[PDB]
Amino acid sequence: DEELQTELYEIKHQILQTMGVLSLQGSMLSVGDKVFSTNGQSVNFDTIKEMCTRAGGNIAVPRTPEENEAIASIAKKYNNYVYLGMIEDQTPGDFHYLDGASVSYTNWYPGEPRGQGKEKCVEMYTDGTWNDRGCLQYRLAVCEF
Amino acid sequence: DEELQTELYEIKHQILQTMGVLSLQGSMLSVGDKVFSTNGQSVNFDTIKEMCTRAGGNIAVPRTPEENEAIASIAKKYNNYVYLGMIEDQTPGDFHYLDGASVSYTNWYPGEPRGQGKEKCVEMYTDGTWNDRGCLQYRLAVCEF
Amino acid sequence: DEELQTELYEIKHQILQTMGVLSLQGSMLSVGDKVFSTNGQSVNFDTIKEMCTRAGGNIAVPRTPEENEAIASIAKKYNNYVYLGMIEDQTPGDFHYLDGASVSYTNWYPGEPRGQGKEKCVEMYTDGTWNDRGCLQYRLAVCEF
Ligand SMILES: OC[C@H]1O[C@H](O)[C@@H](O)[C@@H](O)[C@@H]1O
Ligand SMILES: OC[C@H]1O[C@H](O)[C@@H](O)[C@@H](O)[C@@H]1O
Ligand SMILES: OC[C@H]1O[C@H](O)[C@@H](O)[C@@H](O)[C@@H]1O
Ligand SMILES: [Ca+2]
Ligand SMILES: [Ca+2]
Ligand SMILES: [Ca+2]
Ligand code: NA
Ligand code: NA
Ligand code: NA
Repeated sequence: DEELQTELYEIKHQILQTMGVLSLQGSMLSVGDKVFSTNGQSVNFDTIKEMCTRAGGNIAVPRTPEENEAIASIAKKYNNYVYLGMIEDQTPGDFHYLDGASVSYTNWYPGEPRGQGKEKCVEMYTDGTWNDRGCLQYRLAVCEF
Repeated sequence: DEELQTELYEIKHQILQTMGVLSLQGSMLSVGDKVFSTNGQSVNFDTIKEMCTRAGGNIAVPRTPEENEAIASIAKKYNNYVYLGMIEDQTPGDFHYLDGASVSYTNWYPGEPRGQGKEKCVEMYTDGTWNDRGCLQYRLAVCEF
Repeated sequence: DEELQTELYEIKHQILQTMGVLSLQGSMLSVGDKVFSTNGQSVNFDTIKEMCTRAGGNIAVPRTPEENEAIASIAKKYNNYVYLGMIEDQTPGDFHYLDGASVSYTNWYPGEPRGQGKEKCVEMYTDGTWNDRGCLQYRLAVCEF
């Protein structure tokens, strides 16, 4: 319908406005079709997953250098490491996304991972590099939508 | 159209993202299809209605236990009673929503209401129970959209 | 489709909810189909344009008295002048929007503009009136979407 087109125009405009306000005020970061945001809290891995899922999203995980840089900027902004959305396989050294798929893009800090299976989780340093670590530390909660 | 379907997908995704960010940061609470939010201000009944209507919403009113609990959490978060969207009928003891319909769900604190017609408004204690009270007190402004 | 209509209803409702929350909390101001918002930062003209464009919007510019009043309220809220989206033509005294079109609506403070071509930018005083000024001062960044 000619009216359907105009209705969609207004809808898209309003979305742009709301997303623009959130972006301008630093409430969220947009990279491609992914949106990253934090509540500023520092809690453990399980708690982060819960906070994100409750908000309708998921604990963040970078799959491209650009996405990695975005999360890194948030970690730097709050000066704290960030737990990423991935866990170690049965075979130490190998990690998978929470959906089970094997991790593709990686940005390990030189020498990592080397937890020998004792560090199932992955944290991001403020410079963007990763380190396998235990899952009970308090880390900045960053979600992706 | 095949293009209409994809366009709608993106629109729905963006809405999820914006709602997710607002939710994650505690800017609003979602219960079913209703959204509750506050500006943190404590003013009287008439002022609250104005603030909500100006924002495109209405002074909040719970119609289910779950909705009641949501508003109660906000009242507890700011440690202040909340005026609800309802007023006393001509017949003391009977209350109606601002649209005129008789109140169905209620959660009166034991013994309430007992203002004998001198307390036309309804405030929510931080534990979620209600009390009929005058409309000139300063209460947390909670709106529903 | 009957389903397309219902899907659109929900979409429009959600947008109203998100816009309502942003409005209630003072994150943005809505005037007609235009949305104004600020990140609270005070920087020069070029920096403001960049901040706005990066957020998906543009440095604000009022085209009606109502739009002017909205921006003025933000300037007053933060107690700081606001750079507007317009620059002086080659012919001193004449200004155009950043798209090149000649400025229509104006609200110059009595006597302005009188920079004689040395003040290419336009700033808004907290009372809403304008003054042509250099573009290197630090002014409140207000964007429109
Ligand atoms: O605290 C654990 C942490 O300590 C150091 O940073 C390194 O040995 C890391 O590989 C290890 O994960
Ligand atoms: O301040 C008025 C308020 O006082 C007490 O809380 C009770 O008597 C309530 O029923 C009444 O509404
Ligand atoms: O600082 C420059 C500024 O000074 C005064 O406010 C007036 O002369 C203005 O016209 C001029 O733009
Ligand atoms: Ca390690
Ligand atoms: Ca009472
Ligand atoms: Ca001047
Ligand atoms: Na390990
Ligand atoms: Na009463
Ligand atoms: Na000039």
